[PDB]
Amino acid sequence: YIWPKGNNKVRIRVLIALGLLISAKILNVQVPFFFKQTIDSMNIAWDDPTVALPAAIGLTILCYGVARFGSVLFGELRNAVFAKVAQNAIRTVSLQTFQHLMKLDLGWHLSRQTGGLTRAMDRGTKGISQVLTAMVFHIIPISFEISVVCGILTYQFGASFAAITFSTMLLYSIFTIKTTAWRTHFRRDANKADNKAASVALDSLINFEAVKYFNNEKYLADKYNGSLMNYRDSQIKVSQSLAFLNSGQNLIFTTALTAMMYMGCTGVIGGNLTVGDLVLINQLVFQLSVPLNFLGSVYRDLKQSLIDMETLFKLRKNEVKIKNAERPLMLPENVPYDITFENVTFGYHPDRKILKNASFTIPAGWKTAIVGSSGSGKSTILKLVFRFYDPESGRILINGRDIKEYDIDALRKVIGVVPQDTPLFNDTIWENVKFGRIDATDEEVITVVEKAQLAPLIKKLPQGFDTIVGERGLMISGGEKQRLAIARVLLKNARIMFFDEATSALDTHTEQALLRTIRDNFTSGSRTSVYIAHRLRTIADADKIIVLDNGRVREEGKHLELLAMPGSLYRELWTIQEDLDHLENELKDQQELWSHPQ
Amino acid sequence: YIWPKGNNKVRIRVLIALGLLISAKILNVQVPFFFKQTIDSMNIAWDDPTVALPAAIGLTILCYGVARFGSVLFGELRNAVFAKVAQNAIRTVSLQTFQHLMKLDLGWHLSRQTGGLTRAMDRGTKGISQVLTAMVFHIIPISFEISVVCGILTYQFGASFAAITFSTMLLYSIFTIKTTAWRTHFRRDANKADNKAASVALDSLINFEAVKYFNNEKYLADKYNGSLMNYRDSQIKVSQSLAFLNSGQNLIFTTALTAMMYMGCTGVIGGNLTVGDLVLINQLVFQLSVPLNFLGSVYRDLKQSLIDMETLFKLRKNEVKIKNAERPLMLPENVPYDITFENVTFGYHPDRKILKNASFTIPAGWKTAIVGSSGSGKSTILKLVFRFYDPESGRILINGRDIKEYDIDALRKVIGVVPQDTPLFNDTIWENVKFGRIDATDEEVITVVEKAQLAPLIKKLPQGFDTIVGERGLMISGGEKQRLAIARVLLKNARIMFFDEATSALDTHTEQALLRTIRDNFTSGSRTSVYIAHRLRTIADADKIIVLDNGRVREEGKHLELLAMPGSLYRELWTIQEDLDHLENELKDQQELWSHPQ
Repeated sequence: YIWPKGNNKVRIRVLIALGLLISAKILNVQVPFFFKQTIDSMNIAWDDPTVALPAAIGLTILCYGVARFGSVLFGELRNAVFAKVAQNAIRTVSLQTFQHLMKLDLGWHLSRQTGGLTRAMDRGTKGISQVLTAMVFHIIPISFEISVVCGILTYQFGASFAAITFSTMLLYSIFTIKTTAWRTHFRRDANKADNKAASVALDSLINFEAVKYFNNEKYLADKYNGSLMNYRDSQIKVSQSLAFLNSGQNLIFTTALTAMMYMGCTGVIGGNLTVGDLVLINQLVFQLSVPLNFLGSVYRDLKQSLIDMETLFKLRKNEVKIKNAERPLMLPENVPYDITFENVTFGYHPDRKILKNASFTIPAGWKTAIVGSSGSGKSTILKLVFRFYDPESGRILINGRDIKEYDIDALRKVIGVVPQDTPLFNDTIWENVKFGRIDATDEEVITVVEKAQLAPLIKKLPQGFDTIVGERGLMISGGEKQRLAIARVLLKNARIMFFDEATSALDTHTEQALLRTIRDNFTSGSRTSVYIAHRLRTIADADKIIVLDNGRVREEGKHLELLAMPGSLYRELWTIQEDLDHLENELKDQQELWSHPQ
Repeated sequence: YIWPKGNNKVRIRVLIALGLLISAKILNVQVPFFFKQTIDSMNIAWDDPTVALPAAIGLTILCYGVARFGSVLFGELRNAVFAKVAQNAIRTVSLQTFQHLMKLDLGWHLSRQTGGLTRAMDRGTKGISQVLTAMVFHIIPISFEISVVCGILTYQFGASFAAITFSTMLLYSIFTIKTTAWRTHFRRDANKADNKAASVALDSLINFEAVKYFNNEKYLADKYNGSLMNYRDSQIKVSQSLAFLNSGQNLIFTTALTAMMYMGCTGVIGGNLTVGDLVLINQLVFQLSVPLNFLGSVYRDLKQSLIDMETLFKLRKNEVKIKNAERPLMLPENVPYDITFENVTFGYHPDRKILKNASFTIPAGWKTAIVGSSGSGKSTILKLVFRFYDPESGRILINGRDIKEYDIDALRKVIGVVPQDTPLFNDTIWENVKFGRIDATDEEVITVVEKAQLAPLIKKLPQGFDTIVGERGLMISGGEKQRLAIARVLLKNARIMFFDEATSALDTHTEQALLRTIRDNFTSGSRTSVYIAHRLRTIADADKIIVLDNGRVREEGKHLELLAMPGSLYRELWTIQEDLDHLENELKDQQELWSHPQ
């Protein structure tokens, strides 16, 4: 909570805002004095009606002006000065939450709904410019002015007046709040009908044929009219409820101001009060109603913004599960890397073990394929090598060392990944290809697009390298996506390379073309390649194939050797998989015959 | 142009509001007088300081209160009274918009983005409560009070003052408006970056793995910060630029009131003005400052809300392309209907013909099947018979009469459709089944749910018949949906019946089970059934099969007769379709093998 103060005392400015806050209200309570004095200083002789105005009193009316203006200006300056404090505290919190969100472990990110975080770390900031704006633009200034106005009234007119001014505020408070909290249970019913009516309109626009296919039209028309009427009947109980707040509020003040003018006019009989003391006590108390209007819709907002600010704080509460230990290693500089699994048992969720006591090696410089049908758990190899997770039993070594003892950032730096479905950031294509290595020369980004065979996309594309792709942009093919991924990892130039089902591009012709550019760019050049696939035909040129079944290692060999091995599972998969490809292609040919006229 | 007056004595409320408006500004301009009188009628002898207060002025201060409060009250009463007129004007436009949109033609609905119509008739309604709230709650009342104050000033103080009041307003307007247009290009740059930072935060959360698989994180953290700093720096240049409006606005009034205190005090030298006329010319002029803060944030709304209201009105401008003619027919009473196509040529987009000079007969009481491979134009038969579109050439008759000559609603009322994809309204199932015929007894809906074999869905559903189905509810299967559709058309009980690809239920077992329920409910019962199908196997019991190819009628006969006819297209299609069914079920068995471990 709070803690805008610690070090970096450039936020001394908070005093200046606080100071400017005082020196704007002081200037306010002083405005009616200049009105009183300017009125009494004109209640005199004037027997010469051609006399000029005493500059001694032309001054008092210049002072009135420059104190009225002084009050607003020193207040508006309080705001913009403190705005530098508010917007800064958010920019600092919004970053620190962002950075910590990405220090969190992957399991966390997959448990948490992303929207509930996008709402949290957005409505969490807006809940801060509502607790400080409440405090500084409203609470303190109206709390001070009440002190000073009731103080001044006490000394210069007696507690007779003070007791009722302060009372007037307290009644205005516990009426405004208690009436406004009574009317939020009205807007919450009002837009409710708006929504009801909204869907009936939308259902009738989406299901336009369906309503046409049946009678209706009239049926849905006054189905609407109903929801439309229930909204009117609710929107009226807003405008009406507003009057009763707006009118009740004026009554509380208007009697306070009417009863005091009276009280004032009795002290004019008793010679205790001048006639300017009437303008004084009226115009003095009236200055307390203006900022009382705002601080009425709040209260609840304060309640809301109090927790939404708390939720946003909890985000940084969440601790980091995958940490590297004391004295972490970087290690080996200029060697090829090998990966090895020692009795690795792992799963997400303790009831379902996925990798069961698996042991194998991914030798250095080789293209090793890890295959298996469903449930094999080849599906989890990368996550473990990349230390997104840690294995329940057994351990995982790179070059004889458990990756746990490695600098979790150093480790991840030497692994490049071409994922099954590549993600597009909402940016330019160029900035997506560049996403692989930030410090890349402009040409590096060009070559790498050429090598990937990505050129024909930028040529087909009107707006070229600067085009916007992404969830909110121009969707490109799976082929062009996977192609971009090849580009990215080419820039990253990692030593260990994963192709995690890189070609489940749901069309045969594209996988075909894709595998070729993969074999051109990633051929045994002292990089250690791991291909995770389920279509065996696409990894048959692998130096080593490790077949998993139900989470355990069943066979290991080369393609021709594995097929020839009697009673192997590899040949069983190969056979099914093959029959499948024949079938689905026999099927596609026949869909064609029935695709066109004859 | 917005029509608050027409042929309904709801316009008395419009008079009352204007009146309540008048008598609210009148009650206001009297507020400074009763203050003046309480000032002058207390500037007297009082040589006796124990005297009671003269009731002749006890009335003068009561008049002050009950004229202050009366001013607000009659103003708040003006609001809630006119809200009834505003809220009625929306409810009327939303309904007529809705009704007319459904007189619109099917192609129209398919070119228009449906959300953008939902936005149109939303931002168009909200664009009325912003042009009506402007006029009645701000523009008119502040212009009347300007006049009355300028009238009063000239009458009781001379045009010297009036010349500065009206000018102060004229200055205040042509400042506020001209200043605010300079600063909206600041808040439009604030949320611009907020949106950029919005995507950077979201992208770093959707693609959390992608950013992890690469270097970055730091790169994406300050890619955020840039937009965060660009927002800070912008929201500050909003807060600053706001103080300058609030201050420039106070300057305009404070000099206006300070110079009037001068001008006021020189008329006190000349013995023309009392000391209470200082409060009068002050407080009366000042009371024009209160609502001027509001009439500033407007103006721009007026421009937006002017066109958003115009775009919404264009919706009723849109002409009805398929209209029924002068003196339309209803006709044939208690006969079965036959449909006949004569030289019908039709397409969407005139250059690309779908149905080409097709003529055939769908005889009455028979089951007629219209089959053909892709491009056949069987896809357009329903749409033409239902008069969603009109054919370019040729005509379509029901019982010898051109369907164009029928009352388009009488026509459609005798056709029931079981479509390929059934839609769900956001309501209960019961209300979705009842949607077929509205005035159906609750029991009819039961029999129809039973006959359709819908019972087991409602038993399986938690909340029974009252369960909420739909896009924002509980989704049901392709099977159950088509099952619902049969229920619907059963309640409608139309004399012509269409099954437009009813059974492309992407599973074998379901097409089968459905096809049975159809054959039990719909067997030649002097209802003429048209089956549009591509699985010929599912219409072999048809009385007539009409085979179309490339938009023209190629063969017509019964099943056995068509297969046996030499060189027929029917046998060809039958053959392709068999092999296809063989393939896709062979493919299903084989995919099963690769779904589970081995």
